[PDB]
Amino acid sequence: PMFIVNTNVPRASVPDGFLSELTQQLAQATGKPPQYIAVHVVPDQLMAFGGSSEPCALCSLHSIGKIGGAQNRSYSKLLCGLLAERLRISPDRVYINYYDMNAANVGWNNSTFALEHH
Amino acid sequence: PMFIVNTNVPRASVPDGFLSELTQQLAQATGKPPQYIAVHVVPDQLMAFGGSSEPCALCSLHSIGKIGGAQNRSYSKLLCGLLAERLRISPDRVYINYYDMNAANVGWNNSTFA
Amino acid sequence: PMFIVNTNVPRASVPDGFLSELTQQLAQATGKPPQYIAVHVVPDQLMAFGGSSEPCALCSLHSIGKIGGAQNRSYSKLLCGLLAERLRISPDRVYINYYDMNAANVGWNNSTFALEH
Ligand SMILES: CC(C)c1cn2nc(O)ccc2n1
Repeated sequence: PMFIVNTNVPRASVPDGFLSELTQQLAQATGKPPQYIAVHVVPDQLMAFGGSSEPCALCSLHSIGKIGGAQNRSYSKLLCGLLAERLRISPDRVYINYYDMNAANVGWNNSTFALEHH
Repeated sequence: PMFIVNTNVPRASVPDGFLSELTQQLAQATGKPPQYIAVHVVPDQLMAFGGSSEPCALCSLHSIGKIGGAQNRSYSKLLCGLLAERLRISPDRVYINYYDMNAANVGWNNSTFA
Repeated sequence: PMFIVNTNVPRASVPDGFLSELTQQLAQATGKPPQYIAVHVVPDQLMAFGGSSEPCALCSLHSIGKIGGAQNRSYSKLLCGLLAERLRISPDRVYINYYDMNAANVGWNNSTFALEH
């Protein structure tokens, strides 16, 4: 899985260990091994949410499976919680786009995760 | 709705008011209140379009619905016009990816829109 | 087509000619003329892969068509090879998300690529 956070919060406000915490929490949430979790945080961004430049975040979570109605609600509570606690961003100023990726559409290690057919 | 612009145009060339203009014009075009609109502009990027480093932009617009043939052509006219006028980027050096998001696949305020 | 690379490798480590090599090799790989190809490289990123901050890359390739099982495996070999050779990133610390875009969902030059209806 891949989690990306873009925010206008300053770099200095991103706590040390934040990427590690995201990695561990996402492994737990998705049930995927931590070795396959990638995290990316992009601070100091020029953005607005509802016309306002108060702290906000635009995020995406890509996963092969483990994406869906109830699961995404669970992910949203988890991730908004982390953004609010760690970056002090209000949950109502966060968007998270979820993407259920097909294995054949994810490249890794010179190939893709579609190793079964030709 | 959510609009992202990545461009190699320098930050100093982004005019005061640009995010607000994007917010207001996208609210108008999508039929959604300005409260719903998020915008994100990323200048000074290392990019090329057609192998050239002249001004260009790679963009995305995500919306729950309001995405389709005629609507997307209308968004493109609107957004290319703004990029050309405000950032001096030629329309034929802009790509915009449109995404029609399922409400269940958009998180906000501790839940999703489903 | 549009190819984006986000990486924690520093800007200074991106070699002269990298954007042009990506442009040309992607034109070759997808069978599309180079005029169509857009590339975007974002260094110095705060990212981790598998809980490690060793060099890694998160990438996307968007194309109208030319996306599929065997083709994507070919793109991955090409692109991981370039990231390994040029940026010294291990292929097993690279993810590439592939997107088969509908012509109606790609804007360009004041319109889209859906010009038929
Ligand atoms: C931010 C919040 C008021 C909000 C944003 N959106 N976007 C939609 O597309 C639909 C409902 C909605 N509520």
